[PDB]
Amino acid sequence: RVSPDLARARARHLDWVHAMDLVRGEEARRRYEFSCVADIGAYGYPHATGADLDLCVDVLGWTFLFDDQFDRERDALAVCAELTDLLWKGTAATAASPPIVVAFSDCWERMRAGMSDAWRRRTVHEWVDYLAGWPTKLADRAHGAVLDPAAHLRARHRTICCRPLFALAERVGGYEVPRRAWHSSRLDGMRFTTSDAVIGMNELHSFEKDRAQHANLVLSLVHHGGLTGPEAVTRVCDLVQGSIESFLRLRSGLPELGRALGVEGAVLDRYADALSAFCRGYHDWGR
Amino acid sequence: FEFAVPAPSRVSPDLARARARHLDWVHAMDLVRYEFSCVADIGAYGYPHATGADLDLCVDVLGWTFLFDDQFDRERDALAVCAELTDLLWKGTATAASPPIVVAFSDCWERMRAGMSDAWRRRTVHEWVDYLAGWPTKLADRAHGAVLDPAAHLRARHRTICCRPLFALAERVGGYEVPRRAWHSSRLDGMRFTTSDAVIGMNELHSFEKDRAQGHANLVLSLVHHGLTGPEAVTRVCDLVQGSIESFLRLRSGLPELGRALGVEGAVLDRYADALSAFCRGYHDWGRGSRY
Ligand SMILES: CC(C)=CCC/C(C)=C(\F)COP(=O)(O)OP(=O)(O)O
Ligand SMILES: [Cl-]
Ligand SMILES: [Cl-]
Ligand SMILES: [Mg+2]
Repeated sequence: RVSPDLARARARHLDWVHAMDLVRGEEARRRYEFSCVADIGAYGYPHATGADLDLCVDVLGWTFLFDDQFDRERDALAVCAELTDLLWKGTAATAASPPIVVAFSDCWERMRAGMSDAWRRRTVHEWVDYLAGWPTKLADRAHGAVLDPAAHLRARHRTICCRPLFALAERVGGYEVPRRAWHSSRLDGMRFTTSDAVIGMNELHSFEKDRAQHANLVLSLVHHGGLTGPEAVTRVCDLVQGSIESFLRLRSGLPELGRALGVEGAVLDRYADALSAFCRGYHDWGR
Repeated sequence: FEFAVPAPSRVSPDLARARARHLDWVHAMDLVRYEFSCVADIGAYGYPHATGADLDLCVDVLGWTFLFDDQFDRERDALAVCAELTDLLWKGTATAASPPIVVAFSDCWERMRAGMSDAWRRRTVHEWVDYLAGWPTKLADRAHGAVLDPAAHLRARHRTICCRPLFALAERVGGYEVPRRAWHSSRLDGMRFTTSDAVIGMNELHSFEKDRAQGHANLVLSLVHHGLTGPEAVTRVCDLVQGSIESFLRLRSGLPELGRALGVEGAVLDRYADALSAFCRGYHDWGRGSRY
């Protein structure tokens, strides 16, 4: 599925990256439009329309443009610190703030609107835990060692940015998963297995680019597992397929979770639908 | 059950004074309204070179984590405490209205952050807050009552065991900060992770009989349920601990190259590695000797 409001949202988002001074110039605008990053929000949140869809598109595009920064290391680290302070303390973007910070704040003021203090606290923490992965990326690049597969995955569970994007699904879907359910290992496991699937797919999409330039799960498996490329790729495919099977087993336990905790079944089913829609959306967009 | 942790058995020589002071501190903090548990000793095992006020801080922080844990074993109160501590850490601010567990944490944190750089404070704040994040999960899972699968149990434990803030504490009381470019590397993060895995695994074995008797979560029990016989599950957990120690040592053998690649002095990396190993060995020796 794709949101029916994509055409308007795409054109608006291309103006927004220009207005935020993130994508400057005819060549950069064309490159950015060709990348179809301006569309993923409509695949990952296929029921969002209007301003909700704009927020999804802007946030997704922001994460791509943030990622582009690292590929001027002190500048990127300075951004991580300014964003951390904005999230932790509510410090405002200023005229001296770089475009990437101004644009994040523009997204975040919309994303936190209408959400409870509890949701804001857990979502702030997820944003900052995503930011915590980027110093690691820079340090690992400077080190130059091939990460072992498990260490690569621990790092990517931060930089892939799934958990803030799952929080965004609540914000645009119009609900908050009740606290007693959201913190359960059953739902955290659904977040974790969805993230594993998305990471695995992304590692395969990114393989050739990463090898030409960066860390990649396939390369780590070759180096540390003594696997051939084909064998390592099979291992990643098995990770994705096993993560989907695990997600489905957990999802079949949501009625019992609802009964045990006194939580309405509808909100649990809706949240699980959002996680699977994000995964399916990234998969379809990536093809 | 004994494991070949790569650090010698040692205890701080200042344990006697530190223990008696800590019991006075928990009373003055109005936390105990505990001595017999011997929790007041782990700090001298986990930080065997600390003395004086440095050791007191270690003992107080460790004891605080056990007394915080006791809250869960008034759930709305515990969540309100997590929220207040999170805001205190994030915003850089305890007040007269704060409950005793918050006053006591702030008492610890003001000593723990003293003399440390803004960079260290930022990463350590994040570690403290990630630990606070595990307790809503512990309360939710208790209310749910389902047997966690082994991987989910370990993911939850990696927050609540409180190893990462305690590794940061080793820098504070040791007198050094690992340079930023090395601290954030996956090489050192992997040494933190494998140390934590080993401590978790040892604790699951130490606690097995109690957890099963009292019907609480335990990795061995999760493996029986979702996997194994009792003995097979115990062997699996022992293999986890030994594999984590072996992985830590393989990572440690790369510290000279890390130091050369990053322009970081070899001495501070070895000192950090020794602190992680001393913590693991300290927990090993302490846990092997009444709580369980
Ligand atoms: C939204 C999710 C779940 C995943 C996307 C992860 C990102 C930001 C990339 F793979 C960057 O892709 P890109 O084509 O921009 O690669 P380069 O920036 O290296 O050219
Ligand atoms: Cl609730
Ligand atoms: Cl540095
Ligand atoms: Mg890009």
